[PDB]
Amino acid sequence: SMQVERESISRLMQNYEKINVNEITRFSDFPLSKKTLKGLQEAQYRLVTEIQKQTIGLALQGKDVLGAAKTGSGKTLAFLVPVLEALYRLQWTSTDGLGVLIISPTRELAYQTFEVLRKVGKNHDFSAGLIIGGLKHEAERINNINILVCTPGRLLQHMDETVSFHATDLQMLVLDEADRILDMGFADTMNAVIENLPKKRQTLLFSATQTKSVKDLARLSLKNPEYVWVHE
Ligand SMILES: Nc1ncnc2c1ncn2[C@@H]1O[C@H](COP(=O)(O)OP(=O)(O)O)[C@@H](O)[C@H]1O
Ligand SMILES: [Mg+2]
Repeated sequence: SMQVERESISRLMQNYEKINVNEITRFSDFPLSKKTLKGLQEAQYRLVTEIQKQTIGLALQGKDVLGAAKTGSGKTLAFLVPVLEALYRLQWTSTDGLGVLIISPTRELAYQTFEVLRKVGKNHDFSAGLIIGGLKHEAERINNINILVCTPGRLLQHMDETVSFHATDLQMLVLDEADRILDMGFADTMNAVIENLPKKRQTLLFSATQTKSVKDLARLSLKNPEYVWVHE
């Protein structure tokens, strides 16, 4: 297909240029698919937080973003909303393979992000899977998965020891809680993961804090990044 969805997508995209954060209080003030809006509304998410307001628009427009805001700010939806929309704009489906990698620092943090994604993205037609360790069972299922939520070590493992894993068609890389990723010692793991990905992609980096190392990474991982910070 689909001919109608192409028209709908085209209209959303014409409205990307007109995005103005001073006119945004609600998720529905951004130009978002009906499926994303339904999922947000069904999950009781209606008004945007400041970091969501200041980063979702730029991500919709295809830009690389470093978003910095303390814990509790709403960073998860700040990248998940753009993740869903990136694949929706392409009419991505389960047969299209790996479109988005979201990397979180620990198995519990990865799991928490995965749960938000499966609640808020439930009205979309993409597959989502969680890879966090704790084997071969995993590989069997994930070759077909559109959105993978991962921990850094397990992702690099899948990469190194799975012949069928490829990210040739990756659209977006997201680093969730990027300052913790780095403070755990995963800088070298991250660079190796990045060697296995296409340069052409969009990359979002979300961090709780302003650290030297995350700003350094924003140069290992990001193309002319849009820096955005929020406080108080
Ligand atoms: N737009 C919103 N409206 C109301 N609550 C929200 C919104 N976005 C996030 N939250 C809630 O605020 C809390 C923190 O969000 P979360 O993404 O985990 O923050 P962070 O990763 O920045 O620490 C969670 O309870 C989440 O459900
Ligand atoms: Mg978080």
